[PDB]
This record gives sequence, C-alpha cells and structure tokens, in this order.
Amino acid sequence: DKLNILGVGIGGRGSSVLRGLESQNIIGLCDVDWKYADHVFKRYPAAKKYNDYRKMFDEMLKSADAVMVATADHTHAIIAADAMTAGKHVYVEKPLTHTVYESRLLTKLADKYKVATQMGNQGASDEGVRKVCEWIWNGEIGEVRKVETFTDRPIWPQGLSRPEDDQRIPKTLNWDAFIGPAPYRPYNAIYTPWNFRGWWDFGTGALGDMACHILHPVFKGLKLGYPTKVQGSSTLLLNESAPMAQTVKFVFPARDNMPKVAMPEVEVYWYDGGLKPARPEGLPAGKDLNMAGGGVIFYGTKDTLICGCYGVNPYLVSGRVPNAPKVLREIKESHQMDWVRACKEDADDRVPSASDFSEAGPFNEMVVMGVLAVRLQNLNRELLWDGPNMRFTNIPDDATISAVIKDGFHIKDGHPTFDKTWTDPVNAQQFAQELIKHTYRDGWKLPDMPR
Amino acid sequence: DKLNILGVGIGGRGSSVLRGLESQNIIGLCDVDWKYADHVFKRYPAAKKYNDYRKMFDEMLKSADAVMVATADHTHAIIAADAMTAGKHVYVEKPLTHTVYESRLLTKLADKYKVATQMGNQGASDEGVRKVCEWIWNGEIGEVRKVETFTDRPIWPQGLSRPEDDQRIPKTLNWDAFIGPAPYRPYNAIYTPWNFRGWWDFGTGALGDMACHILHPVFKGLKLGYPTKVQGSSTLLLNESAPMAQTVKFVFPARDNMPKVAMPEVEVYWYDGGLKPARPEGLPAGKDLNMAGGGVIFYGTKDTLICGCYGVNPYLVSGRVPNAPKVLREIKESHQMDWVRACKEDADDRVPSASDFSEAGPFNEMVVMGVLAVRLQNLNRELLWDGPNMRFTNIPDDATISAVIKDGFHIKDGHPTFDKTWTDPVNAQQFAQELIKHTYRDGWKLPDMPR
Ligand SMILES: NC(=O)c1ccc[n+]([C@@H]2O[C@H](COP(=O)([O-])OP(=O)(O)OC[C@H]3O[C@@H](n4cnc5c(N)ncnc54)[C@H](O)[C@@H]3O)[C@@H](O)[C@H]2O)c1
Ligand SMILES: NC(=O)c1ccc[n+]([C@@H]2O[C@H](COP(=O)([O-])OP(=O)(O)OC[C@H]3O[C@@H](n4cnc5c(N)ncnc54)[C@H](O)[C@@H]3O)[C@@H](O)[C@H]2O)c1
Ligand SMILES: OC[C@H]1O[C@H](O[C@H]2O[C@H](CO)[C@@H](O)[C@H](O)[C@H]2O)[C@H](O)[C@@H](O)[C@@H]1O
Ligand SMILES: OC[C@H]1O[C@H](O[C@H]2O[C@H](CO)[C@@H](O)[C@H](O)[C@H]2O)[C@H](O)[C@@H](O)[C@@H]1O
Ligand SMILES: OC[C@H]1O[C@H](O[C@H]2O[C@H](CO)[C@@H](O)[C@H](O)[C@H]2O)[C@H](O)[C@@H](O)[C@@H]1O
Ligand SMILES: OC[C@H]1O[C@H](O[C@H]2O[C@H](CO)[C@@H](O)[C@H](O)[C@H]2O)[C@H](O)[C@@H](O)[C@@H]1O
Ligand SMILES: OC[C@H]1O[C@H](O[C@H]2O[C@H](CO)[C@@H](O)[C@H](O)[C@H]2O)[C@H](O)[C@@H](O)[C@@H]1O
Ligand SMILES: OC[C@H]1O[C@H](O[C@H]2O[C@H](CO)[C@@H](O)[C@H](O)[C@H]2O)[C@H](O)[C@@H](O)[C@@H]1O
Ligand SMILES: OC[C@H]1O[C@H](O[C@H]2O[C@H](CO)[C@@H](O)[C@H](O)[C@H]2O)[C@H](O)[C@@H](O)[C@@H]1O
Ligand SMILES: OC[C@H]1O[C@H](O[C@H]2O[C@H](CO)[C@@H](O)[C@H](O)[C@H]2O)[C@H](O)[C@@H](O)[C@@H]1O
Ligand SMILES: OC[C@H]1O[C@H](O[C@H]2O[C@H](CO)[C@@H](O)[C@H](O)[C@H]2O)[C@H](O)[C@@H](O)[C@@H]1O
Ligand SMILES: OC[C@H]1O[C@H](O[C@H]2O[C@H](CO)[C@@H](O)[C@H](O)[C@H]2O)[C@H](O)[C@@H](O)[C@@H]1O
Ligand SMILES: OC[C@H]1O[C@H](O[C@H]2O[C@H](CO)[C@@H](O)[C@H](O)[C@H]2O)[C@H](O)[C@@H](O)[C@@H]1O
Ligand SMILES: OC[C@H]1O[C@H](O[C@H]2O[C@H](CO)[C@@H](O)[C@H](O)[C@H]2O)[C@H](O)[C@@H](O)[C@@H]1O
Repeated sequence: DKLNILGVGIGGRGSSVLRGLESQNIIGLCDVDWKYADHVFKRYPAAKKYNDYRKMFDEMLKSADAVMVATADHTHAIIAADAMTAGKHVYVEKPLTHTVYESRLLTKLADKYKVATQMGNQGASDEGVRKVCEWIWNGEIGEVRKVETFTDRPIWPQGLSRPEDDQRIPKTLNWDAFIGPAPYRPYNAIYTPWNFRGWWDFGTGALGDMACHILHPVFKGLKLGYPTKVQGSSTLLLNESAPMAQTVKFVFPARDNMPKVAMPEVEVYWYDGGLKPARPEGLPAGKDLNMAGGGVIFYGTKDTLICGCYGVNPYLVSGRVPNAPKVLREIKESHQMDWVRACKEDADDRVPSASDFSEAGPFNEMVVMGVLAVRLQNLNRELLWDGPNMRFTNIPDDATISAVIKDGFHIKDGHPTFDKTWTDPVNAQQFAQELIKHTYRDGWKLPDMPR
Repeated sequence: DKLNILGVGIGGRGSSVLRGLESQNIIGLCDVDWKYADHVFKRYPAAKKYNDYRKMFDEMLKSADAVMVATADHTHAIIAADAMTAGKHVYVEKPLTHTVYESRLLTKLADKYKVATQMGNQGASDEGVRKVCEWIWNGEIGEVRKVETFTDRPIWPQGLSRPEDDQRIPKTLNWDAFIGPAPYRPYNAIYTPWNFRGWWDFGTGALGDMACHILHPVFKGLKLGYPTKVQGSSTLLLNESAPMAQTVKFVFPARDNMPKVAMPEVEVYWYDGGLKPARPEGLPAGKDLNMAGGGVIFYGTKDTLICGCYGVNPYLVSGRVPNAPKVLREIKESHQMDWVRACKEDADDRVPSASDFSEAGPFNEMVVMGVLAVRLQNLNRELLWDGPNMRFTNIPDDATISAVIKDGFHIKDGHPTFDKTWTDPVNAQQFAQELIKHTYRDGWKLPDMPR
C-alpha cells in the first residue's frame, strides 16, 4: 500500500532519486525544463506533467502523500515548506536550503506538522558513519578538539562574470519559475541546468555540492549544534559567483560529556579547491587523504581517526581497528526507501530516517554558514554567531561590504595595469541579515515560523 | 673612487635600481628588448649597448667592477655566476635564483671569490626588521614555535595554457638570449616583459614576487637554515603555469639557543592568492593583517608579534612597545648604495651589506623550495629534505608525477563533462632532481661548484 509521491526537479539527481521511489507511485512530475527533463517524464507516462510547482500543488496536493524535491538550491525551501504545511512528507536533496533562516524554518515545520523528512545526503544511511560514531563515543580516540575537512571540488569553473550577451528563453523552459524567489535576471544557459552551483543567488558553491556529504560524520559524531565563531578567506571573491578556493574555520562550544568521551570546545577547519589540511603525524607517506572526493581528520588526544567522503572507510592512524559497542540503528533499505518506511509509520511511533530535518536542519545551518563566513571576510574579524537568534553579534553598525565585479588585469606596452571594478558599498549589518534571511521577490512567500 | 657597473635587464625594476647607482658609472647596458627598454638606454646615452649578456661580458668585463642583474628569474644565476668568477661584485634582484642548486652555487661563489654581493630585497636595509630581531632576541615574546605568513599576490592571472597561436619575433627582441638556458619555445608576449612571473620555467609565481620581501624577518630573526620538512597544496596545478593560490608549510629544526630566547623546532606557514591565516587571539576585530601587501604573525609563548611586508610597522598584540638593546647595524645609505660601499672595502675589512649572499643564499633556498613543495604535491607525503646534499630523502624510485595540461570542463545541453588533459608520467625522483638543478639547454653552462 503505496506512497503517492510528487516530484519537483527531476532532470538531474531527481532522476536517480525517483528511481529509488519507483516501487511506490510517481503520480505528478514538475520540471521547468521540458527538454533536459524529457527522458524522465516518459519513464513515468502516467504522471500528470507540470512546469510550475504551484500549479501542480494546487491541482494535485490533495492526491499526494509525499513530495521529492531536487531543484536548484534556492527553491528547495519554499517548495518543501508549502508541502509540509499541507501534511506531506518530503525528501529534499542536499543542501537542504540556501539560507540559515530557511533551514531553521524547515526544522521547525517538520516538528510542528509531524511528517517524515529526509535530506538527500545518502551517506547518512551508510555503515562508515556508524563506525565513526560508535568509535568516538567509546573513547577510542579520546577527546576531539580539532577537525580538518576538505573536498577537491569545485571541479567546474567558478569565478564567473554575469554574461554580457543575450539569449532567448527556450520554449521548453519556464525561466520565471526557475528564478522563483531569487532576484530576476536575463536568461543564459550558464545558470541552468546544473551550473547554478557557482552562483550566489541559486547555489552554495563547493559548500552546497560536497560539504553535506563530507561533514556529516563530524556533526553527528561530535554532537554539534550551533557554532559560536566562524571565519573564512578565499581566492578573489566576486559579487555573483563563488570563488575557486576557500578556507573556513568554525568553533563550536563544549557540549554535555558522554560516559566514555568528553565533548570540549572544538575547532572545525574546511578547505576546498585543491587546498589540503597538512598531513597528520603518524600517517604513512603516500596514503591519500582524498577518498571518494574528500577527507575528514579527527585529531584526538589518544589517536587520529580519518575517513573519506560519505564517511567511507574510517581508519585510525595508529593501526588499531576498534570493536566498539553497536549503538546506531543499522539501515537495511536504501536512503530513499528508509524515508518511505518512516512516512508509513504513525507520527507517535515513527523511527525517524537517518537524515530527519531534526538533525539535517542544524547540519545545513553549519554548511551554509560557511558561505556567510566567506562573503563577510572583508570585515577582518572572527564573526561571533548567536545561534538561537540567527545573527552575528559583532558587526559594527557602520562597517560596510564591497565585492569585486570583474578583474581588469591587462599589460600595456609591457607595463602592467591592475584595474578592477567594485560593487557599491552597502551596510554590512544589512548585507548579512539578508544572506541569513532572503527578501523574497514579490509573489513568493514562505510560511510563518511557528512556536 | 667610482664603481664601474654593467647592467643586465634594465627595462623594469632594473630601471629604478640603476637610479640608485647613478652616482657611480653606468658603462654598459644589456637588455634583450630594445623597445621596452629604450627609455633607459637613453637615460645613459654613453653606455655601450648590447642585447646578449655574453657579448657584453666579452667586450666589457675587463672594464667593469660590478654587475647589476634584474632579468627574469631563470637567468639570474648564470649571469651572476659568470660575473663573480671574473672578480666582480654583483647586485641581483630577488628572488636570487630559480632553483635551489643555483642559490647554493651563488652562495659558494661569493665566498670563494670574496666579492661584495646584494640581493634586491630592500626591506633588509630598512628599520622594521631591525626592531623585529632586536625584540625576538631579547625574549620579548618568548620562544617561537609557529609562524604564519601571507601575501595577497598573485594580483595577475596565473593558471595559463601555452598560447596556441603564433607571433613573430620583433626585430627589437633577442628572444633566444631571453630563453637562455631554459627549454626553448615559440615566442609570445604572454612570456615577457613582466608576465614571466606566472610561468614555471622563467618565474616562481607569487613565491618569487613577494616572499623574499615578506619572509625575510622570519629567516633572520629566528636564525633559520635548512628546513627538514616541507609540504604544499594549491588550486589547479598546471604543467607550465603557477596556480591561483597556494599554501605551503615548512618545518625547521631547533637551533642554538640565545641568552634571552630559546630556538626550538619551528613551523612556518605560507598562504597566498587570497587565503589568510586564522586571526590571532588578542588582535582587535577589524585590524587588517595585510600591511603593504602581506603579513607575518610570530606566535610566541609570552606574546604575539605582527608585521607587514618589508618587515614594516612591527607591533605586539599585547599593546607593549618594548625597548630592547640595539644589536644590528643601522643602515644609513640606501639599499643599493650600501652594497656599493661594501664593494670598495678590502675583502678582509669588508662590512657585508644587509643582503650578502651569505644570508640571502640560504634564504632564497627556502623561498624557491616552496615551489618544489607545490609541484610535488601529488606524491601525498611530507617531503623530507636533506639540505647539505640538496635532495629529498623520501621520494620512492617507483613513483611518478603527472601535471594537468589544460582543463576541459564544458556543459553540453545541460549534461556536464569533466575532461582534463594530463602530461605523460615522468619519474618523480628525476622530475624533482631537475627542479632542484635544471639541465641547461646546450650552449649554456654554469661554473663548477667550488671544492
Ligand atoms: N545527493 C547527491 O548525491 C546529490 C547529487 C547531485 C545533486 N544533488 C543536489 O540535488 C539538487 C539538484 O542538482 P542537479 O545537479 O540534479 O541539478 P540539475 O540542474 O542537473 O537538475 C535539476 C532539475 O531541476 C529542475 N528545476 C530547477 N529549478 C526548478 C524549479 N524551480 N521548479 C521545478 N524544477 C526545477 C531543472 O530544470 C532540472 O531538470 C541540488 O540541490 C544539488 O546540490 C545531490
Ligand atoms: N625588489 C622588488 O621590489 C622587485 C620589484 C620588481 C621586480 N623584482 C624582480 O626583478 C626581476 C625582474 O622583474 P621586472 O618586473 O623588472 O621584469 P621585466 O620583465 O619588467 O623587466 C626585465 C627586463 O630585463 C630584460 N631581460 C629579460 N631577460 C633578460 C636576459 N636573459 N638578458 C638580458 N635582459 C633580459 C627584459 O626585456 C626587460 O627589459 C624579477 O626577478 C622580479 O621578481 C623585484
Ligand atoms: O488529513 C490528515 C492528512 O491526511 C493525509 O495523510 C495521512 O495519511 C497518509 C497516507 O499514509 C500518511 O502518509 C500521512 O502520514 C497521514 O497523515 C495527507 O497526507 C495529509 O496532507 C493530511 O494532512
Ligand atoms: O584534539 C586534541 C588535540 O589533538 C592534537 O594532538 C593530539 O594528537 C596528536 C596527534 O594526532 C599528538 O601529537 C598529541 O600528543 C595529542 O595531543 C593537536 O595537537 C591539538 O592541537 C589538539 O588540541
Ligand atoms: O561534484 C559533483 C558531484 O560529485 C559527486 O558525484 C559524483 O561521484 C559519485 C561517487 O562516484 C557518483 O555516485 C555520482 O554519480 C558522481 O557524479 C557528488 O556525490 C554529487 O553530489 C556532486 O554533485
Ligand atoms: O597543535 C599544535 C601542534 O602543531 C603541529 O601539529 C598539529 O597540527 C598538524 C596540522 O597542521 C598535524 O600534523 C599534527 O598531527 C597536529 O597535532 C605539530 O605536529 C606539533 O608540534 C604541535 O603539537
Ligand atoms: O547575493 C545577493 C546579492 O549580493 C551582491 O549584492 C549585494 O552587495 C553589493 C555590494 O557588495 C550591494 O551593492 C547590493 O545592494 C547587495 O544586494 C551582488 O552584487 C548581487 O547581484 C547579489 O544578487
Ligand atoms: O536584488 C534585490 C534587492 O537586493 C538588495 O536588497 C536586498 O538586500 C538589501 C541589503 O543589501 C536589503 O536592504 C533589501 O531589503 C533587499 O531587497 C539591493 O539593496 C536592492 O536595491 C535590490 O532591489
Ligand atoms: O685588478 C684586480 C681586480 O680588478 C678589479 O677589482 C678591483 O677593483 C674594484 C674597485 O673597487 C673592486 O671590484 C675589487 O674589489 C678590486 O679587486 C676586478 O673587479 C677584478 O676582476 C680583479 O681581481
Ligand atoms: O610559539 C609557540 C606557541 O605559540 C603560541 O602560544 C602562545 O600564544 C597564544 C596566542 O597567540 C596563547 O594564547 C597561547 O596560550 C600561548 O602559549 C601558540 O598558540 C602555540 O600553538 C605554540 O605552540
Ligand atoms: O606585486 C606587484 C609588486 O608589488 C610590490 O610593489 C608595489 O608596491 C611597492 C610599495 O607598495 C612599490 O615600491 C612598487 O612600485 C609597487 O609596484 C613589490 O615590491 C613587487 O616585487 C611586486 O612585484
Ligand atoms: O595550538 C592549539 C590551539 O588551537 C588554536 O590555536 C592557534 O590558532 C588560533 C586561531 O586560528 C590562534 O589564535 C592561536 O594563537 C594559535 O595557537 C586555539 O588558540 C586554541 O584553542 C588552542 O590552544
Ligand atoms: O621545468 C618544468 C618542465 O616540466 C614539466 O614537464 C616535466 O614533467 C612532465 C610531466 O608533468 C614530463 O612529461 C616532462 O618530461 C618534464 O619535463 C612541464 O610539462 C614543462 O613545461 C617544463 O619544461
Ligand atoms: O624541455 C625540458 C627537457 O628536459 C626534460 O627532462 C628533464 O627531466 C627529466 C625527468 O622529468 C629527466 O630525466 C631529464 O634528464 C631532464 O633533462 C624532458 O624530458 C626533455 O624532453 C627536454 O629536453
């Protein structure tokens, strides 16, 4: 007796996800690009097709139990939020949302409406993260105070300028439903499909593409919540496009200790774009820190624990392979079909799936927080974050922010010229508020925060 | 009595340097590009002009006392080396050489021939580095075990492909004398004037352009020598062009202690291309780490000492202005005219200038060693360096190296493609030997290492 699922954003990842769900009932499909997406729609010949989720939701929500969402980052929130208010379970690809306010909105709506929820970081349903947690929690490495994490991404070009040409909107593409709540701009294929990753207003760069896969063991294993301090630096930082390489450093406060391991204040370093943490003491020359596209090094007082992306293949530098007590549930079905199971339990008995918004909500808040760190970098200050009120506490009321628009380097009869164009300065406090909570384009509205 | 000076590489920096020496006698000028450099030649209308340093040296060495060198990096060594074997003092812009072997060659030749020498890092003759040394040496910050250094450079584009079109050699440009001992290639104006910085075979990137200015306080003040370990990582690493941004980590061994401060094993971090060290504890929010294009943070057991590029404006995080005994020679003449003075002293009474190759020789070896770190990065290992024999000790003979030639990312009706083209693998041990000591193109010969 099957879940009725609507899909929204089916052309890319959404394709393989709907594959997971096929046992069920795909009854409605909604993509904005009927060309990129065609292959999928006619894999599900029985599903009424749409190209604006709001027409689909009007007609078809009354016939649906769940909603899968694999759109570009900046619309996940508003789609998911409209579905939960309607009583509907939602799978939502990672990253969960584009902003911090949105992540917190979703966490609070999941709670309020009592609906199965799942972020699309599927390495949360794998074995490797269960072994990292069961080991740290049995004190196998001791107290953890410094963590280093990295990806090799971006592997596409970032550092892009807004295209200066024109291009007409294809007949197959609903360019307005794509912009959604973001600020409107002239269409170009540099923005979709796929390449939205490197654009501030749509994607979250390497952070959004890879950090939810890489940092999930660090967040669950150290039972992290809100950080207290964050700082970032990067290669040339532009106003519309993410940079080629960034370093971010977070600091989290001490948490309750556990019986076999203490949970002190921990510093979490993130590197990407080629940049790597320096090699741990004890690690063999020649062992690659990258496994499946990234690495984590937990520096512990008694030993050093290393894993790959998706938490794969954890090992201790010393050579010891612990045999710690089993504590986390072993997920037997897939990452998607576990979410399905959760949808069919009554709210009162429901065993949440591995990426329920209760965990992934706050987790995404840390990933997306790294964006704020990198863009506010010119403030030249550890940024102090108050988590419960979603604001920095330590930005002066008269400091300002300016980004580079375009680099103008050129040589001129041998002598060089370092021209550059910069945006108009805005108030740093308002800049920041707006990265944390976006002002939605007219005709686009989130549901209210509860509580 | 006046110094007879030849100049070699006069168009760019060489211009302002010849300005310093004007009090003397500029009798010979040799540039390869008679167009870029015309302005200079006719500032010194009496100087026999050449475009190949070896013709000039034949005709005019027997008439010269000294030789100024401000060519592109990769020829400094061979020019300087031929001058010193002839009994001639040399000023040589920074970086001193392109390779480590060359730096060691020059240090040993200065010693053997007893000639005044000066590297062109003029911040060595300035005040701020005397204050950093007099303070460290008087225990004002205590023992230093961790140093962080950075520049905002490169401020020009690197990450370049060999140009695919052709241009003809102007009549004004002796493109062969330019290549010198480097491997020959078709001419293009992407290679000179000025822009050679971004090309492995000619320049050393941001390292060569800024690190001798930034790291000179760290080397002199901690009385460093050979490091024992290095490692590096970077953005996209190409086979002919330096990258957008790099991080290097050096480790030096403990040195003799001084009366008032101990000299333990110290780690030196280097960042560039926008990447910055995390902010020190104690430092005011808002205060910029960059001063005159870079920053140095000496982390001490009792206090934190910060300076800018060229060692400018050293301050302690605490707020104290120490008042340490004066120890280093206070340079009253200019950076160039001090070297001149040194040339006119008899060898046995010569007070060396502030950048005599006895110091700058080893100093450059560390700067240029950061290149080796970045290019050997794929070996996935802390590299152990044996200084006295100029080789790594921990590169396997089985292992090989491959660089990216050009990135082929493109999207194609929405579906993306991650092509990249790679060089043919070469033996890693021989690759490295050759970066340390280049094999000179036939017809180009360094002097022997002295016995
Ligand atoms: N879990 C993983 O392994 C994983 C892998 C890849 C992508 N993702 C995530 O999944 C999401 C999709 O990325 P992708 O590479 O598949 O993108 P894509 O652009 O390749 O495909 C997304 C599809 O959504 C459609 N779409 C976009 N905006 C829409 C909107 N507003 N309304 C309706 N349809 C819309 C697009 O036209 C396209 O067909 C992102 O959040 C991404 O980071 C997760
Ligand atoms: N001390 C500093 O502040 C500083 C400043 C600028 C440059 N530099 C250094 O000085 C050097 C030159 O830099 P630049 O910006 O003047 O370069 P440039 O390319 O602008 O000028 C170099 C000049 O030398 C000529 N030349 C090049 N190769 C030659 C060769 N083999 N023989 C003879 N002439 C040759 C060139 O045509 C040009 O006339 C580099 O080593 C660079 O790092 C140091
Ligand atoms: O009227 C309450 C809700 O009814 C539907 O959902 C219920 O039944 C679904 C079928 O199993 C379950 O998936 C769901 O958990 C139940 O609450 C509908 O999904 C909701 O939108 C209504 O709010
Ligand atoms: O997280 C705790 C500390 O971890 C590091 O140090 C521990 O582990 C090292 C090897 O991984 C050992 O050198 C050392 O003995 C341990 O203390 C790190 O050195 C510290 O900065 C962390 O606080
Ligand atoms: O960087 C873009 C994507 O990288 C990862 O995806 C690739 O690697 C996975 C591991 O083999 C494959 O399953 C996947 O099919 C590949 O494209 C990452 O998992 C994605 O989320 C990124 O978008
Ligand atoms: O925490 C201070 C230590 O710094 C070095 O090592 C720590 O951090 C390194 C990463 O840059 C790791 O390689 C190392 O395992 C960490 O403990 C250094 O090894 C030590 O002298 C310091 O204790
Ligand atoms: O990401 C949202 C927008 O960010 C940039 O714009 C802000 O920053 C400018 C100065 O750095 C201000 O002039 C402007 O008011 C801000 O909105 C970017 O330039 C925009 O295009 C983005 O949409
Ligand atoms: O792209 C739409 C608007 O963006 C900027 O404004 C947003 O963010 C501001 C802070 O930088 C807020 O003051 C404002 O509420 C937001 O709309 C820009 O300043 C506006 O001029 C644009 O319309
Ligand atoms: O005739 C012997 C040397 O002649 C030159 O050197 C002398 O004259 C110069 C005047 O200051 C100085 O370079 C040098 O210190 C003197 O030795 C020539 O430079 C050398 O090659 C000869 O040994
Ligand atoms: O140079 C050796 C150590 O330097 C630092 O330690 C001192 O400086 C810190 C602030 O810059 C102090 O807070 C710290 O407590 C001092 O001991 C550095 O923090 C250490 O990592 C180095 O071992
Ligand atoms: O990276 C460009 C160059 O930066 C420095 O030089 C600039 O700034 C100096 C003082 O700020 C001036 O003397 C000089 O005229 C400027 O070009 C640095 O000295 C150079 O080596 C760099 O190449
Ligand atoms: O050395 C272990 C310390 O880790 C941090 O230490 C360094 O980095 C800080 C910020 O990036 C600096 O302020 C500090 O001076 C460095 O030692 C941190 O200071 C502490 O939690 C640890 O002692
Ligand atoms: O000095 C740099 C030169 O080396 C690079 O190529 C070397 O390494 C290649 C693989 O990365 C080998 O195939 C080759 O034998 C080596 O010379 C670079 O590719 C060249 O541009 C430079 O001449
Ligand atoms: O264009 C550069 C010339 O040298 C290259 O070879 C050097 O590096 C090799 C290892 O990568 C050494 O084995 C070799 O002896 C060196 O000369 C290149 O392989 C040659 O084709 C070029 O002539």
